[PDB]
Amino acid sequence: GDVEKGKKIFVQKCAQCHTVEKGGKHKTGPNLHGLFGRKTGQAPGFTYTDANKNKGITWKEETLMEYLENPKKYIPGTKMIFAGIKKKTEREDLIAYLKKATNE
Ligand code: HEC
Repeated sequence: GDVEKGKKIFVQKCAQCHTVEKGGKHKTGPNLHGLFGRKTGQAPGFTYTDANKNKGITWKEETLMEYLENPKKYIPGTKMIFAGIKKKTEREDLIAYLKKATNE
């Protein structure tokens, strides 16, 4: 995936509710810094749904690929109200951007 195409998708579709920077603020949704290799629902200082807390999978390329296609199907009862990214290549580009941006 292309990091530069990923940034653009992030700004257009995710930045409304999320920051990526170290120490960045919680908005509607949690700051995503350090996401990769962490379990679901682990950002300090954010109140998650029990569904997001208990899903019990590790965020990596494979799990983000499935989640971003249909967030409500993957985590039923999530309060992330977002339709998903249907195109595999848009998901790949976004995940490449997140993998860089969420550890600086
Ligand atoms: C608001 C309208 C949001 C948009 C647009 C996006 N997200 Fe979100 N996201 C939001 C909330 C309220 C939550 C918490 C959900 C809960 O049930 O508690 C989330 C959660 C995530 C997560 C999980 C984080 C974790 O620590 O487990 C991820 C990985 C995530 N969101 C990513 C994401 C991306 C990449 C977005 C654009 C494609 C996106 N979100 C949009 C709120 C909102």
